[PDB]
Amino acid sequence: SRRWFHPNITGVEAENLLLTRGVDGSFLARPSKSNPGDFTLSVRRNGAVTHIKIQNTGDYYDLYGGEKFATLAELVQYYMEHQLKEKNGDVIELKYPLNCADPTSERWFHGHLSGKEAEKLLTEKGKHGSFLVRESQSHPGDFVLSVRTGDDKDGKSKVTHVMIRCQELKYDVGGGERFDSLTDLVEHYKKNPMVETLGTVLQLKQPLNTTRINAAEIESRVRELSKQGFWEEFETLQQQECKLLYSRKEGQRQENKNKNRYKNILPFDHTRVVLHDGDPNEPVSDYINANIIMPEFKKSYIATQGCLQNTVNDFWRMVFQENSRVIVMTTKEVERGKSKCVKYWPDEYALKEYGVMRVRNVKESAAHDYTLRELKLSKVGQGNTERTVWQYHFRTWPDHGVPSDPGGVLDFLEEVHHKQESIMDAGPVVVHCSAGIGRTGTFIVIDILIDIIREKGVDCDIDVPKTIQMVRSQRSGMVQTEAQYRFIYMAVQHYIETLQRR
Ligand SMILES: N[C@@H]1C[C@H]2CC[C@@H](C1)N2c1cnc2c(-c3cccc(Cl)c3Cl)c[nH]c2c1
Repeated sequence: SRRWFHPNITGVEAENLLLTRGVDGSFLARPSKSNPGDFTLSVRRNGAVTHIKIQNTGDYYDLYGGEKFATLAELVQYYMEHQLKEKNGDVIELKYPLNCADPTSERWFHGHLSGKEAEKLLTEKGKHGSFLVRESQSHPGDFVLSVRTGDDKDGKSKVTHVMIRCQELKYDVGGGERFDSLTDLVEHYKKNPMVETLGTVLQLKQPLNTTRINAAEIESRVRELSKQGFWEEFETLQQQECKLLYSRKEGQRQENKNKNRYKNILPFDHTRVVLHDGDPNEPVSDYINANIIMPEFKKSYIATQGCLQNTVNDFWRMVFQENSRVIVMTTKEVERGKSKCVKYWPDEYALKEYGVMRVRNVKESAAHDYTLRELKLSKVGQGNTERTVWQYHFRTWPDHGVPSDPGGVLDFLEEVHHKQESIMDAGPVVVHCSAGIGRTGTFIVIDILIDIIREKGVDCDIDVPKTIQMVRSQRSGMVQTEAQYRFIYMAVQHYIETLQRR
């Protein structure tokens, strides 16, 4: 599904792969592994190889001479069904993904790991059908598939080790088919499980979970990941984004095209915020580029983009309808001279109408990292509909990368949390600006994780990539970069430490 991404290939290796194993229309994507959030799309055309840069500074994937995308999988899906051009404007066709054989980004691949370590991990964390593949230590170059089976409710469970031989670049389990990569082998024995002579089915149901940690042991995990293990954990997460190609048909409708900041960054249909009670004289009045984010799908969120001038009225309709009482903005109005979050609220002490909605800005309060605006929102003609909406505008996030210290983000989220908790029956917290996926995804995930710790204490389990994958199933590409990924771990660590300091 995403075998076209090669995490460990060089540019020359990419050319040699396309020229020797590809044809015209063959393509792959790869990182620039030194430089953060640089990728290359390498494409064979007329017997030569073109390299197209994709940049991600934290907000979206920006394909040079193309469009902006929420994930590389959504990028590849878009051009494999459509549009891509060179500097000189010639069409570059993405026809044939050139598949990677490298197992390092697979959830089940542990690399160097002994049989006793694999048994201990499968014993402590595994259940029936949990498996992993590890390098062989007795027969170098070969591999071992280790699988737990049993009763998950004293000998009722066991671990089986199946030897995987590598013989001339192909892989086998001692007989039958010979596979071009470990992934093909694992996929085959996932669909067609091995059976032991005496009948046990070696069911490959789920990879062994290695990312769930006790929150108390965050500092140790961050230490191991900083030896660089954050990269591999992040790329293993990125590999699974091909499971999240959910439909975005509503956002693609002609009537909704100009309601999106970027034409291809769109809300999933199954989680989009549907706007009711619109003008009956607008044919399509139900659409905003926003998704409900419900953790492990009390506190929920709406993740959305910065307004366009023609969606400000819809944004207020959304806040009103959903009963939201707290807004987080993740960008300044302008960064690098470019509009990142258009002003949609009145000046301090002023009152404005935004279609059927009326907003008063009661008071602004400046703090070091943010500005708070106390807004009163009501429906025109209906005085008794008024409610206070507290807008927390984060203003110190750097123009590129992530904050060097998570303290400001954490203090801000602590205040936002208490505000939300103080208001009976407050609806979801709105988090937005830019495309509403990078910084927005980062703030939401931190907030989710820190809320578990706040209620359960240091002695509770957290799983950073599993949480992110759960949020990415509700809006495309929530958490854009490895720098934001590492920043989430750092924020959880700093939160745990400040709570041990008190
Ligand atoms: N290649 C390896 C990278 C390290 C080291 C061993 C193992 C595999 N390990 C790992 C395992 N699992 C994940 C996940 C993940 C966890 C829950 C749900 C989903 Cl969908 C995902 Cl992708 C993200 N990163 C991981 C890294």
